[PDB]
Amino acid sequence: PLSGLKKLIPEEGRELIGSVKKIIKRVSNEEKANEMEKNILKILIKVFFYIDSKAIQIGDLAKVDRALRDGFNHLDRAFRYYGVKKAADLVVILEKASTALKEAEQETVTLLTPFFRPHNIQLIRNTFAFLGSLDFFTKVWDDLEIEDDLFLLISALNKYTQIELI
Ligand SMILES: CCCCCCCCCCCCCCCC(=O)OC[C@H](COP(=O)(O)OCCN)OC(=O)CCCCCCCCCCCCCCC
Ligand code: NA
Repeated sequence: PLSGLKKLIPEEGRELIGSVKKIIKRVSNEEKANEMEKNILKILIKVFFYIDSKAIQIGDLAKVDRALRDGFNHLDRAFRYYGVKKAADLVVILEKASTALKEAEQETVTLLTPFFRPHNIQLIRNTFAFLGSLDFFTKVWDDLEIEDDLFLLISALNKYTQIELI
């Protein structure tokens, strides 16, 4: 099943992936949501094992971690204006988040390429490309019945920015 997949993930990872999956299921579709959750789960498990086997150091994720935190912060600044403006009016903050997430993608690919086979690399590009697209943020912020689900996601991203990775 899938219960053994999520157990090797910290609780903050389960919360974040759960809220993300809810969001994808709202704006996109169910198969896209389960696909993205399988992707993030596989990536995170393989990374955690690559660090536990000392194949890579914890500092090797410094740039990925920084870019992820910056994208999450930009998504918080944009979440401040949810329900008061449209996604086209908030294009600045959201494209800042998208650029940060693209940096996170490129550094993740840079780090994991000597280990993954090319299919898992393309899986990285697909996951980051979908979850970090400005069209994705545009669809989320324009949707009306998400404030409840988006609040859980932003709250999950906030407490990741509190766990300093060092
Ligand atoms: C768009 C983004 C897609 C990303 C998909 C690929 C997965 C990321 C791969 C790189 C790993 C990151 C660094 C790992 C360090 C680490 O994991 O440490 C941090 C904690 C601690 O864990 P610990 O104390 O047990 O171990 C520590 C021993 N070293 O773990 C986690 O909370 C993992 C959380 C993963 C982040 C979620 C990724 C998905 C984000 C989706 C939301 C963004 C879009 C929002 C749309 C509106
Ligand atoms: Na909602």
